[PDB]
Order: sequence, then C-alpha cells, then structure tokens
Amino acid sequence: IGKLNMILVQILKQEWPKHISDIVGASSLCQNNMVILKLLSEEVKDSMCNEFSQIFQLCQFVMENSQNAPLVHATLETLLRFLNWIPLGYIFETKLISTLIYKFLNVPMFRNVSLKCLTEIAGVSVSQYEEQFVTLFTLTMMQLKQMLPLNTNIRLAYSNGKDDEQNFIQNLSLFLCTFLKEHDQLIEKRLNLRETLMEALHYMLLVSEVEETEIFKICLEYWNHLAAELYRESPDVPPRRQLYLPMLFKVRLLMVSRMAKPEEVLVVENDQGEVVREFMKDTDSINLYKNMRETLVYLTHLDYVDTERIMTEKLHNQVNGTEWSWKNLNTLCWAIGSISGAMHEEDEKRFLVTVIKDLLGLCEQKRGKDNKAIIASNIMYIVGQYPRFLRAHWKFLKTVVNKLFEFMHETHDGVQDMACDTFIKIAQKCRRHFVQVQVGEVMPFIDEILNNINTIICDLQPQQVHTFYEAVGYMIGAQTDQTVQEHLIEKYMLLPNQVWDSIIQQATKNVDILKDPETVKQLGSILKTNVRACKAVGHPFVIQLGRIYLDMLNVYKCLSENISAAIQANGEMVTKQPLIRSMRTVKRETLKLISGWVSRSNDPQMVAENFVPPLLDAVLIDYQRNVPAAREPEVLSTMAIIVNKLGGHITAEIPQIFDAVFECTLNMINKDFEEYPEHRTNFFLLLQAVNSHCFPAFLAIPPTQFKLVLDSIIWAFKHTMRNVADTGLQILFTLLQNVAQEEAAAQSFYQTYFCDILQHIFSVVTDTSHTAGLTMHASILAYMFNLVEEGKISTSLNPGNPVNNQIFLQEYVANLLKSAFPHLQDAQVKLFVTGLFSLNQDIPAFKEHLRDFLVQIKEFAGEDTSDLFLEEREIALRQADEEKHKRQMSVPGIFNPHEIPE
Repeated sequence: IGKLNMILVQILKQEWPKHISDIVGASSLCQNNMVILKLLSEEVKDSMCNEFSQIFQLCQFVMENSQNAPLVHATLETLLRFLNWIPLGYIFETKLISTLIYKFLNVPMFRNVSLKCLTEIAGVSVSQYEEQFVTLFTLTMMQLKQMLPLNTNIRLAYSNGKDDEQNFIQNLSLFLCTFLKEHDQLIEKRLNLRETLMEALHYMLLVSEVEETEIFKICLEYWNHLAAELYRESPDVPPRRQLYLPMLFKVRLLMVSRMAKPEEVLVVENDQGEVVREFMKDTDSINLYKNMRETLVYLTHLDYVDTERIMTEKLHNQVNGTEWSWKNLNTLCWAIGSISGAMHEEDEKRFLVTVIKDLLGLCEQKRGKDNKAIIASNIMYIVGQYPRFLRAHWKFLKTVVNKLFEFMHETHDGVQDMACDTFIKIAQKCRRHFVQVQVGEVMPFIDEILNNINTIICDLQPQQVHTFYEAVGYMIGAQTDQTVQEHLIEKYMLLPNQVWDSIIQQATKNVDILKDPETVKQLGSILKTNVRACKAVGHPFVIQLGRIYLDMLNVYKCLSENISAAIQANGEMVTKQPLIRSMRTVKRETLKLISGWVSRSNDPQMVAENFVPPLLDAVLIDYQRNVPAAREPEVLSTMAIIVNKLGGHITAEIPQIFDAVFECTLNMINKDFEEYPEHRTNFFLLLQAVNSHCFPAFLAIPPTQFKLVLDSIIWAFKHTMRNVADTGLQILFTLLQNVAQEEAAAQSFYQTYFCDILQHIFSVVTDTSHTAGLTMHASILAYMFNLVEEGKISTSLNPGNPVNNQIFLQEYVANLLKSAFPHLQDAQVKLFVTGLFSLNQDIPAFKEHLRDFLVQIKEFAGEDTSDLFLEEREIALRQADEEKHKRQMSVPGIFNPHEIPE
C-alpha cells in the first residue's frame, strides 16, 4: 500500500536529521524496508553518517544470503543510493567490490544496477585505497570483455538493441569516463596494465560512434578531460603524451567528423532533405559546441600538422566528389572555422589559402540552388572567423567582400542574413583596410562600396539594410582625418537623407501625410538606419544628427499630438492598433537615436547648449499629459543618459524634469509590479543618475518632492525581488554619503528622516527577506552609527527633550529589536547593541556580529540559516567562474576572435 509509504515519507520530512532506527528491527518485509530507505535517500554534512553502518550491514547480509532476485535488485538500488555517505572503510575493505563484480555484474538481471554501483565507487577520490581502485578497474575490464568483446560494433548494437542493451552501453560509458577522470593516472604508472588501458580507450572510441546525443556527451566529457590534461602538461615527448599518441589521431579524426553546428550558422539542412533557415534552437546545443570546440582546440595545440593534414585531405575529397555530401562538408567547415586561433599565423596562411581556393572553386562547380546555399554558408562562416588572415592579404579580403555582395542577391532565407552578419564581422575587425589606398587600388574600397551602395542592397529587406548600414558605418569610424570623415559621412547617409527630405517636404505643406501608414513606416525605417549608423560611427555622427535634429523633433511632436488625439477620441483601447504602434515606434527610435549619440558624445557644453532644450520642450510635457498606456519608457532612459553625461551642466533643468516626469511615473510603478516593468528600471536609473551627478538639485525641488523621492527609495529596498532592492540600497547609501557634505541640509535631513531610515532598515533586516544584500545593510547601519557616534548631528534626535544621541539611539535600537523578537531578554539585547556600536568603524566585523546575532536567533527559532550565507556562496561561484574564464583565455582558439578584447 502506497499510503503507508507516503505517511513514512511525511514523517521523515518532519526534521528527521534533528530527530535508521526503524530498520534496526528488520527481520518478506525486507524489500519494503529497502523501498523505504530509497524514499528516505530521496528525501535527504555528516548527519550522523556513522549510523549508516546499520544500512550497509543489512545490505551485505541480504546480498550474501538471499536468493530472491527482486529482493537482491531492490537492495542493489538501495545500496547504490548510499555509497556516497557510507564510510569508505566498509566499501573499500568489506569485500564489497569483489562480491558484486563477480556474482552480479555477469548476471543479466543485475548487470545495469551492478555497473551503476561500481560507477559510484569509482567516483570517490581518496589518496589511499590505491590498490583497491586498481583491482576494481583491472577486474571490471576483464569481466566486461567477456560479455561485450572489443570487436563488437557498438554503434549497430545500440541502434537496434533493446532498452537493456542501450542502458548497458550508457552505464559502461559512464563507468569508464568517471573512473578514468578520477583514477587514470594510477593505472598509467602500472607498466603491466598498459594493454588494459589501451582496451579501455578502445571501448571509449567505439562508444563514441553512437548517434544518440547523451552517449556522445558522456564520451565527450572524457575526451575533453584527457585533451585538457595532456595540453596542460606541456603546451622530447612528455611521459603521459607518449602513452596516448596512438589514440590521439583517432580521437581527432572522430572529433572533426562529428562537429556540432556553431551559433553563427543560420542555414541548416532539414531532415526532409531540403535546406531551410534555422528556426529552432536549444541551450544544450551551445554547450555541446563549446565543449567540442574546446576539445578540438586542445587537440590542435597538441599537433598542428596532423590536424592540418586531416582537414586538407577531407576538403580535397569533398572537392573531387569522392565523398561529396552536405553533412560531411558542413562538419568539415565547422571544424575548420572552430580552430580559428589555435594554429600559428605562418601555418594558418597556407591552410587558409588552400581552403579558400578550394571552397571558391567548389562554389562555381555545383549548379543546384540548394547546393549553393549550403556551400555559401560555409564560405561565409570560414572567412568570418579568420580576420587575421584577411588583414594580411588584401586580395583575399577584396574577393571575400565581393563574394559576400554576390550572395546578398541570393533569393534564399538564411544566406542574406548570414552575408550581412559576416559583413559586420569582417568590417568591424578590418576597419583600417577599407579606408586606405591599398597597393593595387586607385581609391579606397569604401568609395567603391558607397558609389555602388544602391545596387548592392536592392534585394535586401529592411533589417538587412540596417545591418549593412551598420557594417559600412564601422568602416567610416576608422577614417581619422575629420575633413575626409565628414565627406564620407555625407555620402554615407545620402539615400536616407533624400527619403527623409522628401517626406519632410511633403509634410510641411500638408501635415496630414504623417497619418499615412506608409509614411510612418518609412520614417521608422529611416530612424532605425540612423540609429545603427550612429551606433557604428560614434561621436563624429553629430553632422548628420545636427542635420536632421529639428525636423525629427517636429515630427515627434506631430506624432504625439495625433496619437494623443486618437486615444482621447477613442479610449485607451486604440493603443493596440497597427498604425498607433508604428507611430510609437517612430517616437521610440527618435529617443533611441538621441540617447545613443549623447552616450557616445564627449562635448557636454555643446550638448547642453544646442540639443537639450528642444528635447525637453518636445518630450517632457507630452510624457506628463499622456495616459499611462501611451507613455514611452525611453524618455526616462534618455533623461538618465543625458544626466550621466552632462552632469553639472544640466543640474538647473532637473527640477523641470522631476516636475514633468517624476511623480507621474512613481504612481505607475508602486501599485503593482508586473504592470510596467521597463518603466521601473528606467525610473530608478534616472533617479540614481540624478543622485550621483546632480545631487544639489534635490535641494531645489520642493520638500514634498524630496519626501516622495525618499518614499520611493524606501519602497525600493523593501521590495521582494532582489535587483530592485539592490538598486535601492545603492541609491540610499549614495544619498546618505552625499547629504553629509552640506551643512544646513544635513541637519534638516537628519532631523526629518534619520530615525525612519533606521526603522525601515532594521525591519528589513529582522524580517530576513533580503539576505542577499546583508552587506549593504551592514554598511549603511555602520555609517549611520558612525555619524551619531562622532557627534556629526548637532541636534537631539529625540524631540521631547534634549538628551545624548548615543543613549537615545541605543535605547531606540533595543526597543526595535525587542518588538521584532519578543522572546529576547533585556540583557542579551543590551549587550548586542552595545557591541554593535563599537564595531561601526570595521564593516566586516559589523557584518559578522550582526550575522551571528541573526544566526543565533534563527537557531533558537529552529529555522534554517542557509539563506543567511548566500553572499559567500555567490562570491565563491563568481570567483570560480572568473578563474575558469582566466584559464581559458590563456589557450588560443578557445574564444572566438570576436570575443577577445581588441
């Protein structure tokens, strides 16, 4: 009856660790006891682990003397669960390995469970018990060779085998992988065990051929581990490498054959037999590609010549049609592109010359349209990942760019997108080579591209047009000479400028044209193109922005008027219409363009003098008057960026910005979280920017608005979600630091808000709802305690009567703690508060003392304290990730050339 099992599980859930005794009474209920132990193991450091000796003894006794196969099986799983907790002496001394490796591992009924148990034992890493580990692997290999001989075709067996056989293959792969990852070096030192190690490697190779993804992942883990270990030994032949040389070439050949699809490839063959664009993706694919690239890079570093020979031979076979196939070409080209940094430059020159020549020759050979789509994708993937080769050879750069322009006219879904992406990759990495007169050219290549820009882009859709314009913009940013850079920019934005001028000329005589959907779409596209061009070029783009500034804001105002009129005359439902969304998109792109240029600018005086006033006039009032659904969140982000950049030059306009934007947005955020997420983020970014750079503004706004600001900050760090709470802590700490630098303002602020902030912070801390930010709470509390202790406050906090601030604040904190935790005794709280004050000058000690207090309170309350140490665990994880990243950065080729800073 499962009801009894569920009742037992519930009883175990009732803090069993705090309070195996049942199985001590074990005597056909033995299988029931085993199932109960399995459930307990699922429910579950050193939780009286010595008591697990009872479980092991029962398991041994049942295993040795019981003939009931189901009972033995259930005991086998029960033992499998507890091998990680039973003391190592029992497993490594009580004849455990021998009994199941002999009696059960050969029996088909227990083969899977027995192998799984052996896998768990092999995973235990211990300095001693070396002889036991050696016996385990030497004995297991011989036993499994009898049933699964090395000559068996594991690929076919798994393909046609039943579930049991597939499970056995998976278990064998896991066992070999884990043991070798843990104890391979022990076997290598035994001279007589060379053949057994060779047989294990052979087994790993054969299993790798299995098509199923999980088995290949298991094998790839071990291959990556081995490749990493060999490479780190020595980036004569070293000892360990000399032992693995015969098998390395087979592993390399297998790895090249089965390479996974990179993310940069947007066109993939569909299993129906046709080539279609990529429309499905899985997080597992990225991890698989990362692991395969890492392993292949390590193997390439171990031997350049073999890798080059293998790839050249495969490519040559592809060219002559001996083994022509889409899958083979795809895998080979992905492998070639995935080692883009491993080889030295000198050898990379030859390899890439041959590869590019062969691929270009092959492109003109095949005739099918689908064939050119597959071939073209590989061509534009290889070249995209080898900017170093292109920068050195002008002819190949010219040829590849021309070929990309040719592919831009292909009438296929993914080829055009890949061509634009690869053009961005090439231009962004080879800037200076386009704006210079090369050896064999009469004028810079940028001039050729610009003069024929109309013909190149005729077949591209708007997104691809924007991508191409960004790519070309990256090329103009490298023209150092401003006198020529301005001419390049003027010729660069000629077509969008013509369309914009035509639209504005039409509007000037009949404003109704702005309501035509086609005109709105055209304006949106032009604004998107300008945004991308500004993102690429950078500061020198001001010439275009200054050209289209006033007209852009006039269009913004007209669109705002039209949308407001529509919403007013037909309600808030109209915001869902297509035309209204297009108009809002136009407004959004205007704001994004302004924000981008301002963030890239470096002349605050000119920006404040020329650009800010019209923007404020056009934007501020419209945001205030619009209904909550029609308010654009990008206004807050733009204002935050302008405040961050201009700093003191805009502090005089902060009162206007808050009067128009502040209170309206606050009422929109606090009522309910999910209503307006983006508005919240932008609003807090703007508030943080103002607090950091233009603090004196807070003294200019009326005191009621400052009260609202403080209420918003308080609501920020009392929120449930973490990130908004962290932002609130940061803003509050910065505000406390800033206010202390002004004499009268400091006294007024302390007298008005000092106690409330302490009360709120203590309420947050005691409730233990934001343990992630305990460090910030400690920092703020220490800061305020230092302020009071040093006498920086010249007026009594208590308004009833003058009194020393120290005594009053200590009593106040004691009262706060007593109310939060009524069971506390007076002396305990008094001592805690007395000790806390003395540590206000040492933030780590303050934090540790506060955490100790909370820990003891929780332990008395009987609540888990794990969450109270979240910061340390997060720091440990971050440090581990940083160390892993640092280690990889030292190995060329693991990171794409587009990921390494340059």
